[PDB]
Amino acid sequence: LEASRAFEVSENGNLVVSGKVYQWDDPDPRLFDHPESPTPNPTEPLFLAQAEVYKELRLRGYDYGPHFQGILEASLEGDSGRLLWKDN
Amino acid sequence: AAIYNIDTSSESPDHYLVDHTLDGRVLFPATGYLSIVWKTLARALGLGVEQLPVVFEDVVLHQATILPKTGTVSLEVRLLEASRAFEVSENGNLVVSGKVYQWDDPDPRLFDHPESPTPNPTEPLFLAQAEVYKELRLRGYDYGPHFQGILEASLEGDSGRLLWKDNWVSFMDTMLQMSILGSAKHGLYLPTRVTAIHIDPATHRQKLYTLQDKAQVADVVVSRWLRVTVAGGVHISGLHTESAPRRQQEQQVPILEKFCFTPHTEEGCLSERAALQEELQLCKGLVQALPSQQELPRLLSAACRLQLNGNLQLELAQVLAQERPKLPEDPLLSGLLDSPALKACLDTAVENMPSLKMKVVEVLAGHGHLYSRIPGLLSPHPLLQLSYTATDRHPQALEAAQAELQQHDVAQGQWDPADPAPSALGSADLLVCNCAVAALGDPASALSNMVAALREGGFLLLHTLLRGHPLGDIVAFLTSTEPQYGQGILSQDAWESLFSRVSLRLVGLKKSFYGSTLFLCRRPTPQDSPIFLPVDDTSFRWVESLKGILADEDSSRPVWLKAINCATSGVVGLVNCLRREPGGNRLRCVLLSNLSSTSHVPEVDPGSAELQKVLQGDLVMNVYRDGAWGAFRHFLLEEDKPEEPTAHAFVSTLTRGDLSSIRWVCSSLRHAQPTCPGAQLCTVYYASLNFRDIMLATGKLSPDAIPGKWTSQDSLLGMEFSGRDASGKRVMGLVPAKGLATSVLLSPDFLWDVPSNWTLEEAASVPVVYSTAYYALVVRGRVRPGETLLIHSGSGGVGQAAIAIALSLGCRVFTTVGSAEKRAYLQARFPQLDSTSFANSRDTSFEQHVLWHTGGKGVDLVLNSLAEEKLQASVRCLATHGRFLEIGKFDLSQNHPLGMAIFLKNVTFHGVLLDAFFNESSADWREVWALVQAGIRDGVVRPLKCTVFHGAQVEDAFRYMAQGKHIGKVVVQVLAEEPEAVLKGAKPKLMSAISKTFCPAHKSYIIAGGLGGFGLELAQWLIQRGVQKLVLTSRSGIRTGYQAKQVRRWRRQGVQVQVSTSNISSLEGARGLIAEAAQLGPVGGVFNLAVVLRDGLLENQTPEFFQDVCKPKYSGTLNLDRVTREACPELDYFVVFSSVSCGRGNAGQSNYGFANSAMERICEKRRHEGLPGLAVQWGAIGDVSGTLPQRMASCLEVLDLFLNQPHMVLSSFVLA
Amino acid sequence: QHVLWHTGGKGVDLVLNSLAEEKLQASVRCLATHGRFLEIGKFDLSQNHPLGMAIFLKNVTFHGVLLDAFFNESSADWREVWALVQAG
Repeated sequence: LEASRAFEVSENGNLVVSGKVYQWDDPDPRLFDHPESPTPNPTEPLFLAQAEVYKELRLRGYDYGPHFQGILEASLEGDSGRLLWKDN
Repeated sequence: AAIYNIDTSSESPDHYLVDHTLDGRVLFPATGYLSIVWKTLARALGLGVEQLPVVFEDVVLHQATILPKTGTVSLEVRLLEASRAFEVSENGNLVVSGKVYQWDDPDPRLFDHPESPTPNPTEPLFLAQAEVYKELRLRGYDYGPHFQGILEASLEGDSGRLLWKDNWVSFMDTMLQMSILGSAKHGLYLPTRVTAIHIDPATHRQKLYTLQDKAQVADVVVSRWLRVTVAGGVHISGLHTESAPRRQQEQQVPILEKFCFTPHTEEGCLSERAALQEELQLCKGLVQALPSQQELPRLLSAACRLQLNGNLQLELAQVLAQERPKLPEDPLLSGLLDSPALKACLDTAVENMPSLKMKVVEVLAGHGHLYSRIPGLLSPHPLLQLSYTATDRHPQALEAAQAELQQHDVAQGQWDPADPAPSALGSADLLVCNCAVAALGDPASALSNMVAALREGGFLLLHTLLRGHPLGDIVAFLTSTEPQYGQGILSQDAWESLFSRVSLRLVGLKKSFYGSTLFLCRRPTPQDSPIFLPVDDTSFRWVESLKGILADEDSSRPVWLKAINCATSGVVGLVNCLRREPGGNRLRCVLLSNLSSTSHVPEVDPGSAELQKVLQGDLVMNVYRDGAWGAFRHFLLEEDKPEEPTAHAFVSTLTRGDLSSIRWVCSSLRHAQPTCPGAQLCTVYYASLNFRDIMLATGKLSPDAIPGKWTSQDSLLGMEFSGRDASGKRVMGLVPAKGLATSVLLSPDFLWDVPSNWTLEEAASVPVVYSTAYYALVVRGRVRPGETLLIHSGSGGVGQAAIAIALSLGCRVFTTVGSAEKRAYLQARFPQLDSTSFANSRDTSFEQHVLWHTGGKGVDLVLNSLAEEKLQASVRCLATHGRFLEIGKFDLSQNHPLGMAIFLKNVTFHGVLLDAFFNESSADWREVWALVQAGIRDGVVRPLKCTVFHGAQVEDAFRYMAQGKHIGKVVVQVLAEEPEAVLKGAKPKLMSAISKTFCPAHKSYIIAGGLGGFGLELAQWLIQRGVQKLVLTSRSGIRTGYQAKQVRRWRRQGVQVQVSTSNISSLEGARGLIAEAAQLGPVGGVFNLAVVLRDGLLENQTPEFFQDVCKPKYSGTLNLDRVTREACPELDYFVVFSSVSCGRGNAGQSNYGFANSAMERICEKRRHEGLPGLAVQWGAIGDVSGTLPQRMASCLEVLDLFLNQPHMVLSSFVLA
Repeated sequence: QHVLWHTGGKGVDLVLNSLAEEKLQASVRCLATHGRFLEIGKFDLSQNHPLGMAIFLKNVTFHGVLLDAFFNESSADWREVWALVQAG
């Protein structure tokens, strides 16, 4: 509904998702600058490799397969990491 | 994506939408959106509209679409079946949105009329269709026949009966009209939101029933307690209407006028003016012994400087800026032409001619230039059609200014007065020369040729300078090179002699103080034996003789109606009406209307030379008043609004939404009728300007939006003030409105005492801001020490007050500001604040700031005043157990959504509004009063920065406030502060303001024929001025729904409305009526709107008709006059309503015109003795002769103006 | 309708609401000026249903009440309710 800028995803006449979507008239790169970490902890001697992080996730109940394993690393506290990019 | 094209062309089926006109423009019905959405849904589901019961929810209209006079507009409808939502768009713009879905199981019980909350006393009186739509028009709705669907409605507006023409839009719009009818809020209100609408065609068909006539109807019930309207198979709940701007452009512009006697000959007309005297003084000085922008002094300076004496003729006649034809522009040379004398002579000429058309030609228009001044003066006359033309000495003359001729219907000509006029001009109706500046070729030839060119009985108007006078001598010394111009100046006796030589008769002569004259002579007519028919006799039996006399259509002898025994005889109004009827050419009048007994009374016997003189004149009107012969004339009224000194004034906007119209106007507090125990009048020294005042002045906020019962016409500017109580004590107050004035009446509970240290200038800024801050924080939020707050717009007054309150308790405060200078100001004013306590209000960045510096917990109390995106951002800053204090209006007014997730965190959302206190809950207001007093005595409350504007510069104050750069508060210095602490002389200094008419509350007022429609809205207008004691008269009493509705409405408001049913025609009845009014209180004013009219040409009329027509007006005015002169000591208003029929004349209303004119005569007689009196002449009243009907609002504004004006008779009308 | 009829169309001061969905909206319409809405329910709050803010035009306070908040965090606000219950 472009006039009211609202969308709706319907599966066989039954709603699934709803919200508002519109074009970003004046994009600003400043929004994507990384906010400072509340806890400095500059050392970070250790980190969770991909295998360890997904072991934790599966222990909790998430069973992501290879195509959705995108975390190459993540700090122990879990506030920063590196995400793989594969055009998806 | 259904698309519907709305075409209003007569061929289109949607032609009926032309009848849905509101505020003078065609708007699409609010029910049309529902209809088109319903049709779209039915098409989508594959069913028909008559087989699809539908339900609407959360309907909101975002804008109103205006159907153009020509062309079409496209509306697009989109449905989202999953979420049961719809959207109507126009050119890609949101118009209407909501929810629509099918009603699975219709419930006929929903359409049973609810229990009558209203009492149902089975009254016999009910509103009819005409009365209902009359009320709607008066409120501002102009529905046409297709949307006129209410057959009848109850007085209160709870139940009615609606037609059904197989059109859903009309039916639902009629339902909405019924809903709006009962509301007591005056103004144009339009639907904006609806909570739920249920429609069920099956039950609709079951409910419909037919009267004895084949028309189908359906009962309608409206319940205000339950907020529901049910009619047939339609059910509307939760209707919401918001005030429209109501501003209509190209409004009627009445031609206001005065009606005063004007003697035929008068001298020294311009003696009043002062600039003319100065110009004459300058001119005489420069000629002594033989320096301004004016042409004549410039010419004298040229004659002097070039040579002191013995100037060459060539240079003086040829010196630069003295050759250009600027001579008429000299104020001395154009005095009379600017004066009303020109209008007087032109009107006298227009009166005396059979044809309604005029053929006037101007000779020597190259220099006189009257062509640019004469046509306009005759615009007021409605039906007069004019043929004007200019004739010049040579075509080269006045070829320029042709464009000025083009705009008018003025032809070109090449007549020279020296020789006879060409056949093209022929027998002209009027000749205008303007010899004052133009040069006459020769008196004898010019006059002979003109009088030859003028039809028999025609009029010739000449403007020239009189010889022997100073100005004539001055011009004679100059312009010697133009012997023709020298021939253009002669002695007045010489002019009189010349007129006789051309067998021309001078009927009028207006002469100025400096020799300028405006001659008006008419060509004689073949003298014939006249007819002397007296009319002074009562019983109107003379009408039979006049009818018999006028029967002889073949006869051409003139008829001279004679009235020499009553100054109140209205023959003047009689002759005008007849002259538009067949045989009216012969009519001519004679009236003797001396206003003072001591005045001489001449004899008009045929032997008497005076009657011979007036007969020779042959003017239609011959009125004798205090040793003079003249006739009544119309004059345009001075445009300036009268002003008088006063000690009570309020600032008001004469035109809504135009800050340039702000001016002082006299206040009703003059009488102190509002003044009373539990209240007290306090002088005002300073008044503060808030945002709401600016909104009202700019027109963005309607008067109704202010809580409380407010009159339709009133100034609601001002909420704070600081001044001295009646006992001299220095106080500061807080009022719902009317604070911005020189005196305010308020309860003693809304006043504080200004400490000794403070100053009244400072005290003008504390009340509202600190009251709202203390309320919002302590009383509602219940702020405790050590909490964290978020105060938006710290630089604003409310924000500053909140910061001062919070810092005292020792709370951490985050504030948002919009600029660096404001941040610096707040840092300077509050040393406690630190650099980690300011954010940016103009952006949503403050959300991250507060969350970061609060460690992710947020704040406990938020004082929000920002917009929708800002508001949503702020709600995310609340912490557990938070409190959201909202003081704005936009999100609340627009009804924007709010998520309930915040509630899962304990949190309390507060809608703060201080306005509720003024009208109600004064007891809970004492808590805030005590808090503010405690703050004052504890030092927490400090005055804000003030920018002072004097009283005269109030407009500049509004401008500066509108700009928005101010830090602090803007105050208006109504009166300066004396050094003393307590002053007994608290009387405000006298100030000049526009004059308004307010009536004391302890006086009785009478409206003869009040039940009649002009009388009913006159009564309502008076009540708005606070009459509180009213007596209305009528022969048959109350016999209509509208009258009963208005009477009970007024009684509910506490007015003592009395219906007398005593005829004013009989003296005993008038005395009884006056006695009855005295019971309520001393008579204040008596208005005579009684009228009984009986139309017809003079042949049809009979003495009985004349007696009947003049019974309520002529006799009634006399008996009301004498009974009020003996029984009405404190009376200050004695108004009577004449009509344009008199003065202007109207075919077939001789008796009406006579009655009105005789009415005006008595009104004039009263004013000469100093007693009150006023006759207002009206063209045509709209809501209740070549002039459009005048709307009631304009009529009442004009009437308000007239009452104050000093004249005795006035008029108003709107041209076609 | 019952409330708006027997209350003279003014409504009620306090509304102790535990219903949800449509019935919740009806209760809001029953509020009077200066009314208080105590929302002890937990369904619409969890689902985050829309709430029209036009109700705030009339002085109205919307309360979200949860007793369990006292247990997790110790505070002296509970002593007030304890004293009230003991006095009762």
